[PDB]
Formats: sequence, structure tokens, C-alpha cells
Amino acid sequence: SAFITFEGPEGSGKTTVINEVYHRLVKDYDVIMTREPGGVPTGEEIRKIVLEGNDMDIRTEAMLFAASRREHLVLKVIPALKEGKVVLCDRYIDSSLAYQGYARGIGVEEVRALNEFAINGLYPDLTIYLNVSAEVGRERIIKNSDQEDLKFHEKVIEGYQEIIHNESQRFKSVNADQPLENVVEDTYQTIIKYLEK
Amino acid sequence: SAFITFEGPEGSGKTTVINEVYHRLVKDYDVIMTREPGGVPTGEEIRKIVLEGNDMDIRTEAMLFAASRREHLVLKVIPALKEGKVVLCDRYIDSSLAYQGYARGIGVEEVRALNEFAINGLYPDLTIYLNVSAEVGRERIIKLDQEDLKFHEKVIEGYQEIIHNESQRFKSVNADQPLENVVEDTYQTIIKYLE
Ligand SMILES: Cc1cccc(Oc2cc(S(=O)(=O)N3CCC[C@H](n4cc(C)c(=O)[nH]c4=O)C3)ccc2C(=O)O)c1
Ligand SMILES: Cc1cccc(Oc2cc(S(=O)(=O)N3CCC[C@H](n4cc(C)c(=O)[nH]c4=O)C3)ccc2C(=O)O)c1
Repeated sequence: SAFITFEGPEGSGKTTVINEVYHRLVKDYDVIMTREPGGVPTGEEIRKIVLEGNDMDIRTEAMLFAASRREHLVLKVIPALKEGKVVLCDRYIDSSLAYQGYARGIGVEEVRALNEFAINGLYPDLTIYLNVSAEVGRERIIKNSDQEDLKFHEKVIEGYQEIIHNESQRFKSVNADQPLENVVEDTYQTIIKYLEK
Repeated sequence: SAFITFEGPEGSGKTTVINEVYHRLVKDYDVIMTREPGGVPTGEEIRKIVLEGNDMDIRTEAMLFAASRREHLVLKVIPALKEGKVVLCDRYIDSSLAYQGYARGIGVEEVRALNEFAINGLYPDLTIYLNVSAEVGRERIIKLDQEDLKFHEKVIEGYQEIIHNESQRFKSVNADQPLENVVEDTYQTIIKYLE
């Protein structure tokens, strides 16, 4: 079994990359792709609270992402891993670290402690980081489309770089500035290398 | 202003005590009584999840109590304290430590770390622990089965562990006494602190 997560800011081509990689991997592996809340009832109810939030306190928001994360992990991820599957998960702990911890300013360490309570030692075996420059990301969120939104996007990227610097061994950075066909190929090759070894 | 929490197992007389102490304190202080979620919209929505169906994982439950706790603190407790109020809060961090941490078996240290994330340094100025024996508590509950009795005993064992890592904020009141005495001791403990 293997638990692989995908991370990156908006404009990194993430959703498109995970979908294409998943379509290629199913040919050779027993794999599922999911994301939180991923249809788990309590997680879906938590998502409604988050989306209905009127200027929600950032720590309450971080706890709701963590509670949805645990429900999705216990009811969906863990049973698939026990069946020997490869699980591809679109966003996991590192999204809370980059967004809630770094960009929103709670602190990466504090958000990590909250998430360790939620995941109870179940870190990913491998995390693909779709490394898009702030400039390319900005353009992918202009062509397919504010100073405070641009500043937030830059802060999310800065947060992912701090996370990757501190836990390099768990991450594989993929150049997401390339055309999407190349990003897909590099991501697929990185995953097969890990799965075959 | 003062943030005062009340803790204890079921059958400790906690409801009677808070209400009676509120009626005495209102003569001299601008006092409010509250409990989580306490009417805060997001907290009320979290409470509906906890109550309205699931076999729910104990850690998800602990995180929902902590999220409701933060919403109640930020939208209800902190604004009342800024108005100079004495806030009497029925259950706070120590209930998660005794119930989720100890009795449900997640671990008190794990639950404390989760709750410190939720309260971000806002510990009570004073916490009244209504120290009832399991036997007296069980008699007040009837005024249940083996599983329920053992869980109640485990909650009390949990509070003893928390109160063992004692000092300053915690004030233990003998809740085995008749309720008029528990109320008097609680009121006198609170006035001593406030004055
Ligand atoms: C309970 C729950 C879990 C996941 C999503 C969700 O709801 C949404 C939030 C947004 S978003 O714009 O808030 N944002 C998009 C960028 C990534 C963000 N993110 C993600 C994770 C997993 C995290 O841990 N922290 C964090 O900030 C969320 C956008 C869309 C949705 C939706 O599912 O429709 C609610
Ligand atoms: C979101 C939220 C917060 C508070 C209550 C709530 O909903 C209830 C849960 C129960 S209970 O039987 O689960 N239980 C009763 C004994 C004390 C228990 N307790 C309390 C706290 C504050 C804690 O941190 N941990 C913990 O275990 C809860 C009983 C009644 C209700 C209701 O309000 O109707 C939901």
C-alpha cells in the first residue's frame, strides 16, 4: 500500500495533474483518488459549516479542517490502505500548514500539533508538491479568471517553501511552471519510481 | 472582570450551584451564566453534528468540542469580559481533559494540546471543582447500568489526575455536603477571589 498526497497553491494545475496521473496509474495499480471531505457524512456537515462561516476565527477554521481530515482518514483512507491500495489524496496536512499555519498566521508549529492529534501518526509516504512560481501561478489565476488575494497567494507559496525546507525527505517537488503534459509526466514518473522501490 | 469555570461529574450539584451562586453574585457584580455552545451559531451547528447522528470517532468528537469551545470563547466569553462582566461558565477545558482525555482514553496530554490550540492562552481566572464521591454522585443522578457507573467513576478518576497537577486556578469544593453548604463554600471561594 502507499499513501500519496498532492499539494500546491491555486494556479499549480493540481486538480488537472492528479486526475491525469490517476487515470494513468489505474492501468497498473489498485488505486483510488480522493479529497477531503470526500463524501463522509460528518466531514460533509463540517464542510457546510466552513463554507457558511461569516468571518470565522482562523483557529476554529483550522480545527474544522482537522476534524474533516480525521473523518476522511478513518472512514476512507485507512480502510483502503488496509486493502493494500495506493491512495492518492488531493490536499492533506500540508495544506493546513501552508494556509492556516503560514498564510493565515496561526503558526506552522501550532497547526502541526493540531494536525498530529487528527492524523495520529498517519503521515503520507510521499507528498508531491506542484512547485509553481508566484508569477506563473498569478497568470494561471488571470487567464482562467486584487492586491490582498495576490499577497495571500504569495504567502501560501512562501509557506509551502518553509514546509518543504524543514521536511525535504517526505516531499518530491515537481516543476509546475512547465506545460501541463510535462507536469503530468514528471509527477507520474516520480510516483512510479517510489511505487516500484 | 473574571472568567470562572465550573467542573465536576454528573451528580456534583453543578447546575444548582451555578444558578444559586449567580443569584447571589448579581447583587454586586454584572454577571452572566453560560455554557458551550451557548447560542453562538457555528457552535450550535457543531452541537447538531455531535447530537444528530454518527458512531463518531473519539478524536473527531474531541475536535468538535474544542471548535465549539473556541467559538463560544471568541464570540461570547471574550466580549463579556471586555464589558467587565463576571462570566460563570459551566464546563470548559477540564471537562475535555476528564471526559475525552481520561474516561474515553485518548490521553490527557493529547487532549490538553488540542485544547491549548483552541483556547490560545485563555485559561480561567478561577475554576471551581465540585468534588463529589462516586457514591454520592450516583444518588444525586437518580434524584444507571454497570457501563454508566464505571464511566462516571472514570470521569471522577480523570478529574483527580487533573486536580493532582494542582496549584492556583483550581479550588476544590466538598460536593458530598448538602447543597446549601456546597453553594455557601462556592460563593465564599468566589468572593475571596473577586475581592
Ligand atoms: C472541511 C473542508 C475540507 C476541504 C474543503 C472544504 O471546503 C472548501 C474550501 C475551499 S477554500 O477556498 O477555503 N480553500 C481552497 C484552497 C485550499 C484550502 N484548504 C484546504 C485544506 C484541505 C486545508 O486543510 N486548509 C485549507 O485552507 C481551502 C474551497 C472549496 C471547498 C469545497 O470543498 O468546496 C471544507
Ligand atoms: C459541541 C457541544 C458542546 C457541549 C455539549 C454538546 O452536546 C451535548 C453533549 C452531551 S454528552 O453526553 O456528550 N456530555 C455530557 C457531560 C459532559 C460532556 N462533555 C462536555 C464538554 C464541554 C466537553 O468538552 N467534553 C465532554 O465530554 C458532554 C450531553 C448533552 C449535550 C447537549 O448540549 O445537549 C455539544
